[PDB]
Amino acid sequence: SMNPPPPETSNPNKPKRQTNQLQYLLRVVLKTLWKHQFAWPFQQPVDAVKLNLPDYYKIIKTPMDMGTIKKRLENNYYWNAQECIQDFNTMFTNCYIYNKPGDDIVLMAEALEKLFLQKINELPTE
Ligand SMILES: CCc1cc2c(s1)-[n+]1c(n[nH]c1C)CN=C2c1ccccc1Cl
Repeated sequence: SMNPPPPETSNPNKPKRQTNQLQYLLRVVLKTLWKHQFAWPFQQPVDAVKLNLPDYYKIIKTPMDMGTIKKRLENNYYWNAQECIQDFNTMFTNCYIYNKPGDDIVLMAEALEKLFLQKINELPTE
């Protein structure tokens, strides 16, 4: 088994901005999820070798994680909040796609997602 390369967090010819909605995604939306007791599986790319989950990346073709999302926010990778919000949703969705209802990991994802939804509710106007 092998892990793929992680998602890129740097791309010089990608257009970037530092919008207030994007400043908010880092300061409220990501920093809220990051500190949570259930954040740890989501803090780095899934290591399918360490976990002995050789199927992971045969199933999940758009991996995403908060380690990547954090690096993207810090390295001003994004153009808009919707690109960043899409990364969060991809992260949650991947978890639900790969894992069975009632798995501990799904309960963890579901806790974080509740907060995530609660924070994006008060995303400022651009
Ligand atoms: C940090 C190490 C990880 C463990 C797990 C990770 S990532 N995971 C998986 N699917 N999506 C994500 C993210 C596979 N299940 C787990 C996992 C999490 C909690 C308890 C047990 C497991 Cl087995």
